[PDB]
Amino acid sequence: SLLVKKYCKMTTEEIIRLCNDFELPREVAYKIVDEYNINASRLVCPWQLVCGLVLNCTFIVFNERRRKDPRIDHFIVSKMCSLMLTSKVDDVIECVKLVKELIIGEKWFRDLQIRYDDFDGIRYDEIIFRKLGSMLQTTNILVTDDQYNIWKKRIEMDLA
DNA sequence: TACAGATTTTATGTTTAGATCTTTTATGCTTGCTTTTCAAA
Repeated sequence: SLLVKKYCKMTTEEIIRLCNDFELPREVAYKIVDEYNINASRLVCPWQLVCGLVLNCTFIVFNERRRKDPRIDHFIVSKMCSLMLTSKVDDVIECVKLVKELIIGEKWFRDLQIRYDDFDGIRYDEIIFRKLGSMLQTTNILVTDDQYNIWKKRIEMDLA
């Protein structure tokens, strides 16, 4: 288990290797590098911080693919347990929640949230009406128009 | 204007809501010594 190993040694090359197996953009990868570098002397297990950083960035960058396909959300963490050498998935989401405290309110995290238009899993135009307590907020008990359209196209493909 | 009746004026008592100051006690800061877990060899 890579999350158990205390005071371990790592370089930026391993960080780029982890960030290139998730196909993140390069600026986000160097911001992950800088975020590890400004905390590197004070982590009991730096792989905990790195795991939370890449998981929180890969939730944000592919928010549209996660919206149109939830199984990607069941893929990515299921892939990353293969890289942290852990069988249970609870420590990975614990890493996500523990790192989430340390980067919320940071300027680059907020700019990433703005430019991908992703604030805790939804766009601004939905979160403003859930914050206002609107009765007309787009609740999710039906399916969206894009999901309905791609499902209708897929079922018309498999009909003939 | 005459006068009964209503309202005001002046005068005081009853009860509650709150302000200020005094006395005693809690509380936090400082400084010097002692124990204890965790980062590193």
